[PDB]
Amino acid sequence: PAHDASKVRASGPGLNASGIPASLPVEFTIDARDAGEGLLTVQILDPEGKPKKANIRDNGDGTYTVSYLPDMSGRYTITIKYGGDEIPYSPFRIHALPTGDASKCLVTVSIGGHGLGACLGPRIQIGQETVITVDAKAAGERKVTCTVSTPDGAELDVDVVENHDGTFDIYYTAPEPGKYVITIRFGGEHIPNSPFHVLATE
Amino acid sequence: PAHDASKVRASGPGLNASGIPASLPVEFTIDARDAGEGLLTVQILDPEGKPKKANIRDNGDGTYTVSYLPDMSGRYTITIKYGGDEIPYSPFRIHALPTGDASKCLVTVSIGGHGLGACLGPRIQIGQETVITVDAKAAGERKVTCTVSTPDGAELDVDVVENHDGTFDIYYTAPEPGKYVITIRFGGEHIPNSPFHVLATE
Repeated sequence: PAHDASKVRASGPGLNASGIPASLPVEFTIDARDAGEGLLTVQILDPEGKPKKANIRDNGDGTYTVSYLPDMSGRYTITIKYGGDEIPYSPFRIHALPTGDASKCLVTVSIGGHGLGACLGPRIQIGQETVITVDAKAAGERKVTCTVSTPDGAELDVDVVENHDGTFDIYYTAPEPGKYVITIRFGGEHIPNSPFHVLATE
Repeated sequence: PAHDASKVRASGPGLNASGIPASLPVEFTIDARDAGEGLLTVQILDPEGKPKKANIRDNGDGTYTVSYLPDMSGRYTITIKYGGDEIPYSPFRIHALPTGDASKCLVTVSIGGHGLGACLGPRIQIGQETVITVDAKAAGERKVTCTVSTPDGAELDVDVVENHDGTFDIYYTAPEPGKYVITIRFGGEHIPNSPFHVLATE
């Protein structure tokens, strides 16, 4: 069977034209029920112009659930193709909006049970876990995100434990030697002392 | 049973009022052979008014060898008494002069086998050694020194190990609870983020 990308429809929170909350995971739906047979592709550039992971779930019914994490405030450009052809209204230009005051976050770092206060590196040890606790109690209802730029150039969404008392815990261990950037945002915006530049060594 | 402090003679590199290099230990000699019987005392005030230890070796022949460490830039005041009476030209005012660039020194902290980067404090555990390594390779020809202000009210010279590759290791264990100030200088001047304020707890 053929495909007809002009019949593909997009909807849902992750494409909201009025903007989306930065720091919150979001979903949107792609409906290709009238579009024939083809692969759905989704490519996202983040506000710093870098690629961002788009998770595509095929619902087995002609529809797809697409999820991404807008960690940083700004414009996300989402290019969507079906069967190799760009769908109507792609590329989508989605504005992740900040709320709250990231600058009210307080950060404490711990290594091996030793508290460092708001301080990390410059040098850290491969294989040694760092624990970064962010106190967002005063900052607003949004979340803390942690994005790590590794020496090979990848970008990692580090899991952030939400304790539900306005605090967040970040556990990260550097596995390879070289330079890392640990970017910690609240509601889309850097918290104080973010980003942490560090060098991981034996 | 008497003494005459006016007959005591003093001389030597640690009394060089033209100037001495900060960060380097120095000695001087006291000749009390013509001064009768009495106890020799030497008080040293650093340029901020804090007492510094003067080590007095009684040579058993009416002479004494005295040493001290001028860790900080500025004028030291050296009060010398024999039999409780001040000797001539006391107090001696000895200017320790800075050299080099302490801003080029780099700090690494280690506690309990864990490297903590440049991060010292806010809290440390009583009886747990801290190792502070200062990389002074780019700072010039002088030495790193360390003084600790103890909750005692006392002001201690902490011995610094010179590795002769441009780095220096400071080992320090807080013996008692309370607030400590750890001052680290190079060639008389604070390295970056000195002084370090830490609280020792159980």
